[PDB]
Amino acid sequence: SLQLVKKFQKRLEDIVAYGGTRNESSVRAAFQQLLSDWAEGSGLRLITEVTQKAVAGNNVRPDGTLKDSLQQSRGYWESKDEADTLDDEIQKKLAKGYPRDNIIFEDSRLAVLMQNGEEVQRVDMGDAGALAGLLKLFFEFEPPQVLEFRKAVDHFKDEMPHLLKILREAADAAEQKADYRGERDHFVEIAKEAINPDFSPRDAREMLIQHILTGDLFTSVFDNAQYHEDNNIAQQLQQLAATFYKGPVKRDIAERTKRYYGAIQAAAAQIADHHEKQRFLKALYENFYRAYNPAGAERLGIFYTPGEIVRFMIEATDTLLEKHFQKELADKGVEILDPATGTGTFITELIDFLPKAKLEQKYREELHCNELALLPYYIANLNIEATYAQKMGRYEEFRNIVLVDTLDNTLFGSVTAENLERAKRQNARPVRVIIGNPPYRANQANENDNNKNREYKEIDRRIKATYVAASTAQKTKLYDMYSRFLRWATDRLKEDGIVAFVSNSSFIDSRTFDGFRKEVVKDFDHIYILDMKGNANTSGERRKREGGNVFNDQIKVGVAVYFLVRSADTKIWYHAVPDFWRAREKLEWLKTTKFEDIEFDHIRPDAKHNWLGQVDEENDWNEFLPVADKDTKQAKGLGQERAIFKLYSLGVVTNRDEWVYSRAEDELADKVRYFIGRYNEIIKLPLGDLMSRNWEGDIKMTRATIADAQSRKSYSLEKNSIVPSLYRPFDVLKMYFSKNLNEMQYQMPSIFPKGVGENVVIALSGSPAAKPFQVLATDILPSLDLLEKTQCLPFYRYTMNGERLNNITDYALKAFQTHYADTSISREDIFHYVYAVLHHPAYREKYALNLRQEFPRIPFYPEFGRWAAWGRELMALHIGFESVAPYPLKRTDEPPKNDTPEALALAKKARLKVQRDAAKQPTGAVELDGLTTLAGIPAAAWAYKLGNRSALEWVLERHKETTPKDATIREKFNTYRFADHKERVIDLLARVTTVSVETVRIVGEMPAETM
Amino acid sequence: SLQLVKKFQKRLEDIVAYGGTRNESSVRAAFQQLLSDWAEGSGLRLITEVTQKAVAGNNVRPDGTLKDSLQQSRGYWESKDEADTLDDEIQKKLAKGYPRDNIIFEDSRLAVLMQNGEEVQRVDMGDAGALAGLLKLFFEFEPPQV
Amino acid sequence: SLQLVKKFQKRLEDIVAYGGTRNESSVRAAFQQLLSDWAEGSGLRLITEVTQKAVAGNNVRPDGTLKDSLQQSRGYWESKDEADTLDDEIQKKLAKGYPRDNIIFEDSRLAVLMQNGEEVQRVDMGDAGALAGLLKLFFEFEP
DNA sequence: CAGCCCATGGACCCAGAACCACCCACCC
DNA sequence: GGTGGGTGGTTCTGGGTCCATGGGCTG
DNA sequence: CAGCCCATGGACCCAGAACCACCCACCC
DNA sequence: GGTGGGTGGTTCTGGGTCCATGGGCTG
Ligand SMILES: C[S@@+](CC[C@H](N)C(=O)[O-])C[C@H]1O[C@@H](n2cnc3c(N)ncnc32)[C@H](O)[C@@H]1O
Ligand SMILES: [Ca+2]
Ligand SMILES: [Ca+2]
Ligand SMILES: [Ca+2]
Repeated sequence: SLQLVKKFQKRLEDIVAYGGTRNESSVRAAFQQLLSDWAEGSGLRLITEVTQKAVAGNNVRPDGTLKDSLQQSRGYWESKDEADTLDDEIQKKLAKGYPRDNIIFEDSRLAVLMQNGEEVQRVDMGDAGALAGLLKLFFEFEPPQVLEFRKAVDHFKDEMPHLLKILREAADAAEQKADYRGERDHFVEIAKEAINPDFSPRDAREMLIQHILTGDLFTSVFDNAQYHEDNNIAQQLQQLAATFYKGPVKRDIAERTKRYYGAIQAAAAQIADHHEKQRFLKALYENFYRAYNPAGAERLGIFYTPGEIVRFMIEATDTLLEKHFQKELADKGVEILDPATGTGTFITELIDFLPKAKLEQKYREELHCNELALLPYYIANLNIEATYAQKMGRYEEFRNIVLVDTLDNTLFGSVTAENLERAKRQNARPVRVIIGNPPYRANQANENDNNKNREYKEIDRRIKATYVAASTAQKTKLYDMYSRFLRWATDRLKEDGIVAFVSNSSFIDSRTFDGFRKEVVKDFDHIYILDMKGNANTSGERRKREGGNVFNDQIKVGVAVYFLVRSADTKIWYHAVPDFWRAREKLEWLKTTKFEDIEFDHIRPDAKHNWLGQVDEENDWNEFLPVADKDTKQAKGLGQERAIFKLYSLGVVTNRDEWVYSRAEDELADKVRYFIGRYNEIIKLPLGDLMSRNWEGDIKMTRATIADAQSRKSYSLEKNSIVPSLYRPFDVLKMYFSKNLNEMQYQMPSIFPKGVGENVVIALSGSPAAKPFQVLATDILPSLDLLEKTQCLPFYRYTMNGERLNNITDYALKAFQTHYADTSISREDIFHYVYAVLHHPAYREKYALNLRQEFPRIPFYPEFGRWAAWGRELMALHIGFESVAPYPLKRTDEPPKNDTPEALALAKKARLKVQRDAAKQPTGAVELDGLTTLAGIPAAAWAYKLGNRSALEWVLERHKETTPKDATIREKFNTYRFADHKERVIDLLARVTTVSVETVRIVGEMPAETM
Repeated sequence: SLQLVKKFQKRLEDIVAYGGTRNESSVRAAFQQLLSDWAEGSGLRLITEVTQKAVAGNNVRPDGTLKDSLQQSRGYWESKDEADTLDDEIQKKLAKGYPRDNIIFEDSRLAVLMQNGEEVQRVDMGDAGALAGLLKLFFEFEPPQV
Repeated sequence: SLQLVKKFQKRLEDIVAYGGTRNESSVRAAFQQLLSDWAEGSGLRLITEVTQKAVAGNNVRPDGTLKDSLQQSRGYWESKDEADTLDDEIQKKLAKGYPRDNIIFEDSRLAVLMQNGEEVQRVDMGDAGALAGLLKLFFEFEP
């Protein structure tokens, strides 16, 4: 520190005042003591006159050397006399071979650092600032050896499958034994009451692999072999491993795994700081699952939390412990649990935070840990004990970690009687801080994956009685593992506690989490949210604002560090991180910032318990509802009718778009044919195969199929079911509209009967509108992904054995007619007028948050006929995008590069792409393929935007050569070539170009007056 | 004095644990520190290696030279590597032309204080209480005028 | 025969262990040796990266160029990285004007032989007896 | 109660692009 | 002698989807 | 036989001794 | 500005003892 620099300057004058000596033998003693006191802080020590060898060999003698604990030099020092010039003698000493890696050439007047033969800092001495800078840089230089431990970490991160194959082969060939087969069926039984109630023989094989793999690395890379001989869990498992890992077999496997473990153990031996070796502990923790069992990596959500977030989350809880309660982390009674410990970074950084006096009492019985998987548990325990050795002194077994399912520990942890009673003492403790990082998993990829987060009966029961109870959300996503951990944390916490978790930022603002907030403010006295954004399941302008991910761009969900204190009305404090920041900036503001120095802005919850997105009320929002909650649910009793349209619908959902959304008529029939057949094969498959999904995933089986499959309800093709369907904006596709395949129809056969019917619908968007609110009047069967949250308001709702019953309810007609004193306004008139107002830009501009949360209340604007006629031109030119006469574009062809058929075929590939300028501006040119370029698109045609993508861009993206995400369709049914849809794409573009310009014209005639 | 001597010990093991050498040049950093720190509070200062003259010679060079605020030498220290037998390194030293007015002859685990013409008491450096008593006298020795 | 074929595999396995790199730059050395030896043993050679010129006038560079005594070309070898669908990189190479007479488009896992313009054979390069078959055919394809 | 509607937000990854090193043909 | 061009490797950086699955309700 | 006599080669240290490295006090 | 003494590491290298302990006499 600069304090030490000042002390050295006081010793420099003392030597030339008491001794009055100007000899090198006496003017250097000051710097000797200075480096010595700085070094003892870093972890090295300065040893004088170490005779070293030079490049020539001549024994040289740098006056000092920064020796390590493995006696390796991290640097050197050559003090010369105050008088002699340094730059000349630097170049004369260096000639004899003096070191150049990290030498501080000093002369009791000027200190220079030549690092890598390179002068970096020539700080003239006698400095109250940059001299401290110099010594910091010197004592923090990276040894050439640490950058190789980094290189070897990455290689192992990529030759892990090859190494794991060896261990996999071993465990299969051990199943030939009757000692393995007998003991691996008793492991399963003891582990069908402790960690996994569905412990499979293949889960026991996974544990065996992890135990052995980490055993070889713990004894070499980390030198701690005694860990496995002491850890209760290891012993219960060697009982199962030394059944096959013995004598010859043991030697064979070990010598076959050497061409992978070798290098890591030849660079991990030349570094001697555990904090650097922790980078491999993390790497192994994650990579193993991604190279072996990604199914586990999903539900467990194995991930590492960057140190910056952890350290912030520790200092912030310490600076809140005296604020609302009255204590300090290093007090007595601050029992800090941490469910979900993973690599242990939440208790290793706590050890480093705690002072080196009370640490003993805290390490012994106040720091607690909880884990479910084996690899994380082992890594965490070893890490904590090694951090204790680096901080306090003599290794002392951490005896507070456990292997229990936290959400189920409410005979848990019975794998070892030790961990059982360890989790019993944990349960009995009065815990006060609950810090940690929960899994944010919620739902599986596709239902052919077969991976649901274990239903925690006890824990989800209180969620149902608390978070879910208040939330009236039609869909319920409050059963997320993050919210389950929150429930467990609030119930462990007795009184005066600080739950600090980092999780998905959906809790702050989601229709689903509207009631979570309501209940959470009752169980707490102060809430301190810190939105770190970084959401990536969004597109367009939104993905820009969110920016980089505070989890090293490894996840796509939003992240928010929240601290809910309970001093036992609340005060919701909030600080959104500046938008458009990248990840490395976000994780720097989280190291260089103190919690008490951020400026939180009091949020006062609204009636709907919405924290963000607070609707403004000064606006004239309340007008004429298009559909109301009770217009769709009216019991067909004319009277409660309270809006314009009555029964509205939603975009068709299928769940098997790989076997339902195609271009050609028979192309779909073929994908569906194989299905209608393989479902019928899965049907003849046993009742057990139907009950526990023991069949094949060649075809997309969603819940409906899995169920009519259990009832053995064979299917059969009805060619009538296939119907033209507008998949995306201006993209007419085909679709098997049947009850067999499509998961939810949403009263679509009541709006568009039997796929083919004649009602004209207006597609709208939903709420909250993630993508900008959009409007598409369509006459073709729609899709849920056509517009953002597609919700279709129809015009002539049909009935069963019935007919076009006008939809605009009669109440709406009367109100409109009487208001404009017309008594002649028709249903079409209203329809068209509504479309014009919806399209009106200033309408959705004034009502921004009003529209993204409830149904767009259409205002009664001064003239009716004017807007009715506006929305008439709009309607027609958007219901007939394939008749609108084209706009004259220009095809400028060219020849292929060479004459090889290979080049010609590669020049027929859909390189469909917009041609943006050096300033991201479309030039009005679309490169169709490598032989044709269409140009002349007007710039006003790029303006019309249905979502986050212009109408023209939609057509290109919906005709690009994409590879199906299914394998059975990437091999037998991928037949779409840009060659098939060549001139049809050009034809579509020409007509859509005209449509785009026309829309802008009509929408421009509309003013800025907003009723 | 007692806590200070109990830290000279720590930084002795540290020279060998970090460096890995027992050559005199490197193991002398611990005793240097101890002496200088003790002298600071008392008022004096150990200025290391101040070439001191001799009765018979061109010049000699002690490795420690307590020099007071008025540049006057009142005590010295000559280190020793473990290899040499300290006693015979003493006669070798006090023959070339080394001072005897006040000098600490220390090896690494045993130390004598030849003070003003005669040895006082020989103490081992492993014992904190012993080295304390002796260094006190190296620092509480004052000339006759005082 | 099969001995030299097995030797190639051994060499490649040492490259991905003593260096750890599975990049072709280092892996090719193994196949370079195998092709050069079977050749000398059947009256030929494997001169490496000899720039050929295409009909369109592109100076192409195959990784190999089995040439014979009067300095004429008889075959051409081209090895792609073990980290790409081979049947995709074959097209890219041929679309620069790559020779189609007798070319071994080979990735570390599969070896495809083209002659005139048709895939004559594709073998798992791991099976010793199978490669031994394909390699012999390439060295015996006479104009 | 049991099928049948109605939600609603979801722990990354991989193609280009820039660019770099090395050597070869080809202007110089 | 440079230099642009073939071959190959190494970092960045930009940028975004259909569909699972519990509640609420007819019936 | 016990208790005197007669052999007969022995699994290394080390004290200088150069000799150099650094560097301060003295001749240049 | 050299330039040797003077302290310290460093690595060669030349050179050389008293005395155990079985067997054969041996009284
Ligand atoms: C994000 S990781 C832990 C994070 C940790 N701070 C780190 O940096 O590695 C989530 C971990 O929670 C553990 N875990 C413990 N109890 C769990 C439970 N009941 N449900 C899910 N995961 C649990 C899993 O084994 C998994 O390794
Ligand atoms: Ca020096
Ligand atoms: Ca000395
Ligand atoms: Ca190649």
